Amino acid sequence: MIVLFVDFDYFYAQVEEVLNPSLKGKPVVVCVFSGRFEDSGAVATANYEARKFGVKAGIPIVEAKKILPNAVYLPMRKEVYQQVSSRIMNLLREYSEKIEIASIDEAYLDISDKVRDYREAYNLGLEIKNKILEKEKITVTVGISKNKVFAKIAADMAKPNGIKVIDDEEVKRLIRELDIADVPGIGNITAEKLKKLGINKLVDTLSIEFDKLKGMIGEAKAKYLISLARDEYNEPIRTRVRKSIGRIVTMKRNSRNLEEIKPYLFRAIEESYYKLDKRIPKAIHVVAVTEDLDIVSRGRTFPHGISKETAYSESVKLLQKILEEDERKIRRIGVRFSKFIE
DNA sequence: GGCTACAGGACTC
DNA sequence: AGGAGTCCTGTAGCC
Ligand SMILES: Nc1ccn([C@@H]2C[C@@H](O)[C@H](COP(=O)(O)OP(=O)(O)O)O2)c(=O)n1
Ligand SMILES: [Ca+2]
Ligand SMILES: [Ca+2]
Repeated sequence: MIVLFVDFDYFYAQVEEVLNPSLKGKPVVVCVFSGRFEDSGAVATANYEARKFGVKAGIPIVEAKKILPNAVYLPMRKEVYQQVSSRIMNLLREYSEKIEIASIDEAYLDISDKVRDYREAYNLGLEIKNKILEKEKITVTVGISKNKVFAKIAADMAKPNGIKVIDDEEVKRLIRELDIADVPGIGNITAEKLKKLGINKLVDTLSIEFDKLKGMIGEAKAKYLISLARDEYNEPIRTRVRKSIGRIVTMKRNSRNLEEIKPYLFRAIEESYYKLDKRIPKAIHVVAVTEDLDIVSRGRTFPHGISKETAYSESVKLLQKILEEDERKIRRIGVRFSKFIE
């Protein structure tokens, strides 16, 4: 298998750039304003000008404002970004039919059937960039290798506005010299559990006993890392089918009062049903973030599709069950729908 | 022992 | 300290 991965660079910021090029060269911070008070919320993304000075995704807008007060701060406009993304994804469809759209700004192409060797792939990646640069004036980063993981790793090493192939020898060099924390799916909690155990690099998972590693990180993550380390990871590029849709909103004040949480719950439901479109869910989950930022949720599956009016009703009962079974105040509340009708 | 549904955890961002 | 979505795991109810 040969896999080409494309990752759009600083995507939300770059779209804002394209809709207003006067922004180009200045630091740009796309934000999610929670609506508690002036500048409550977080940075969803920043362009590389802003990232130099430390303003990056996840930090609070307040923290960012300290560092770059003259930077342009823009509210997230996801609908816009999604339409730019859908257009870019169809351009990619012209270069392969086996396409896996992984997020709003990431896609894998199986380019076995389209390419013979890696240097031919690298020219294919130059074509794809320039097409996207011409058509949408969006820079992207391309990663090419033997599988999805190492193509993503390639693009991680090359962004922004980069191209890179990791050949079959490079893969073997990475197996034993890549900080295992740079492997997709290995976050901070799992990184630690690997150190607190011995494993700093992928090759190390072959020397530890399986049950010991399985004990720490779980069967699936152990099987995954092992398969990567043996160079036997080969998972297919397959079309991703959306499995759930939902909305969570931040309330202006924390609360355990049913009657003042309800309006936010109901808006989240109205917004979620719009977004559902023609999809009919058989399952609903109410999700709350407590004041100490812990996530609590209750859900029910139905032997039939959930009408909006049933959503309204079941959601209050599920919310009541949260209030009853968990004693902490609620800060954020929404819903999530799943198990769609086929 | 092994299957299915839930509620939480971890990760991608 | 926002918002969205996925896969995985421990537990319980049931063959
Ligand atoms: N915590 C984060 C991280 C990234 N993002 C958004 C969501 C995702 O679609 C987009 C991708 O990130 P971006 O292109 O800015 O940079 P990178 O590719 O993530 O380095 O940023 C977010 O909303 N929240
Ligand atoms: Ca990305
Ligand atoms: Ca990106």
